[PDB]
Amino acid sequence: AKVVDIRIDTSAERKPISPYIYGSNQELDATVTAKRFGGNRTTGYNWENNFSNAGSDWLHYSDTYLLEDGGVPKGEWSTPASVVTTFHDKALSKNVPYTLITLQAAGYVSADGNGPVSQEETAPSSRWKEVKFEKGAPFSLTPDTEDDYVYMDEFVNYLVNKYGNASTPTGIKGYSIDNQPALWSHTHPRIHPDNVTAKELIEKSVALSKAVKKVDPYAEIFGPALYGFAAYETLQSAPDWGTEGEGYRWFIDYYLDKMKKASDEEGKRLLDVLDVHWYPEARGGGERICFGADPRNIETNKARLQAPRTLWDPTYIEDSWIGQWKKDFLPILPNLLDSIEKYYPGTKLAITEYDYGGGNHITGGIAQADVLGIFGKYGVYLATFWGDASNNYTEAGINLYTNYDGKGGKFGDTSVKCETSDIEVSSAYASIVGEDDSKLHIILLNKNYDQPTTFNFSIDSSKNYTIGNVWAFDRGSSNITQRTPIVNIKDNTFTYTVPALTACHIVLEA
Ligand SMILES: OC[C@H]1O[C@@H](O[C@H]2[C@H](O)[C@@H](O)[C@H](O[C@H]3[C@H](O)[C@@H](O)[C@H](O[C@H]4[C@H](O)[C@@H](O)[C@H](O[C@H]5[C@H](O)[C@@H](O)[C@H](O[C@H]6[C@H](O)[C@@H](O)[C@H](O[C@H]7[C@H](O)[C@@H](O)[C@H](O[C@H]8[C@H](O)[C@@H](O)[C@H](O)O[C@@H]8CO)O[C@@H]7CO)O[C@@H]6CO)O[C@@H]5CO)O[C@@H]4CO)O[C@@H]3CO)O[C@@H]2CO)[C@H](O)[C@@H](O)[C@@H]1O
Ligand SMILES: [Ca+2]
Ligand SMILES: [Cl-]
Ligand SMILES: [Zn+2]
Repeated sequence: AKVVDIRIDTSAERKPISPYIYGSNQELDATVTAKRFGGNRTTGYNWENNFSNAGSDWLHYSDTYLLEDGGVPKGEWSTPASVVTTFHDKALSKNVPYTLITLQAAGYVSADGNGPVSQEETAPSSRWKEVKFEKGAPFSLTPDTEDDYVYMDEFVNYLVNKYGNASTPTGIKGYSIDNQPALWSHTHPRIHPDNVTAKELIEKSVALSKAVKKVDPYAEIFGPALYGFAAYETLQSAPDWGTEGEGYRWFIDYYLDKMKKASDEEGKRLLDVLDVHWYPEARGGGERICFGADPRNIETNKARLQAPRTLWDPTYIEDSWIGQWKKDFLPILPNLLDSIEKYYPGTKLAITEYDYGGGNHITGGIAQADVLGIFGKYGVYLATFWGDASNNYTEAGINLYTNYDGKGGKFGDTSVKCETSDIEVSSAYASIVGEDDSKLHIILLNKNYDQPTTFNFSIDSSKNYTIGNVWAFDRGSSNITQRTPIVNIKDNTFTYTVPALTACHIVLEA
């Protein structure tokens, strides 16, 4: 019999949970609170004609994938930024509060959709148009597809026009400075063959932020969208990190420091959100927990259930080069947040890309649930998952927070102290709505693989809870079903045993 005590103090550690941590990049069979238009294809995207390059993902084709994959109407395929408007209309039509858009920064964008771009056609060539941030002239809601340029600030304008600015309801709140620059020369060699440098990146960002913050002072700028650890530390061995990184624990500090400095010189904040991508290197059972990992492998599934700990748990060492050789930077969330504090306070933090694998397995769903619990508890501002609708259990973890009863029910927005006696076998997050603890929401995850877990809840609230309804999903179905309610609460205390590998959302009320 595995017994664990859960302790909650509805009046301690009260912190708001950003509503934007529950987002996605792809369209999911779930309720998400933010949609991001980013990733490899977005780097060479041309708003004037909607053409883009698959880069190395696929023979360097310039084509209409984004119009196809986006579900755009062939009528609009020629309409400027149709791809992005279609993207935002769909978003708005689902009452999704936040739309992040990626702006082109690598330097060039598809001039056509004629297909393959020969190495000989490496930019600049007739296959591309040169991207420029500021137009230095009057914008036109009818861009000139014939010139040799594409203006980013004019791009925002076309948008801020159609939807109003970032302060308006229907407006687009965020803009990202491209996608994974440290990998530009790997993913888009036909656009930026040389390895981006620390100076170049900082320089282009500042340029782009200003260009944009003059078309919409209220818009939020995300950056740099680093693909993974290597870019966090040295911008993937940037050619000038040796000189630039002088006296910097890692590139993250450097970026935050220079963006800050630049912001002081400009007289206004240029960096709104530090944006990084996080794909667990956490290994188990021979393979990595994500990127095509086999759910038959019980050892990897078990490694996945513990992987989330790397985000906050200072006592957890995952099996990976990062756990093995990067302990000075783990847990990663505290370190990233810790860095924001030293070189640019007030700066938000977003994990615009992440996937813990097992998307169609119970553990994929518990990990996702646990990850979402961590983002809210540590102040993450926005998070958009990467993966499609086949990930039924991942979609399950998200709904546990955004729509657990199928009718719009959701986790509270104010996190409260909530401790577990055994973090290895379980996880628990608790919240209330605003400053009112009349209803205490609790996410309770039983990581015990094949044996049940009994939980002893002792809550310290101003209210007396007499009932506790339950919703949950498990190895039985990725569908969240209501369960028998808790009714024997004595002085805000009860015992609830939960089946193996189960994720539930409890809701207590007086
Ligand atoms: O096909 C359908 C349509 O597709 C369309 O295009 C799609 C794509 O299909 C879709 O995938 C894409 O979605 C993308 C998204 O757009 C991207 O944002 C991103 O994709 C990225 C990944 O994020 C990225 O990870 C991946 O490659 C990574 C890889 O994942 C990493 O694992 C790897 O990391 C390396 C690391 O660099 C290396 O250094 C490390 O080993 C070192 C370690 O770094 C070092 O520190 C350590 O040092 C120790 C040392 O070991 C020790 O001895 C000594 O004593 O101490 C020192 C420390 O002091 O040593 C170790 C070695 O021991 O190893 C790791 C790997 O294990 O890096 C690579 C990159 O290089 O790349 C992709 C992009 O290519 O996410 C999504 C994909 O997941 O969306 C597209 C559309 O937008 C087409 O357009 C259509 O046409 C198609 O139809
Ligand atoms: Ca043009
Ligand atoms: Cl990067
Ligand atoms: Zn699905």
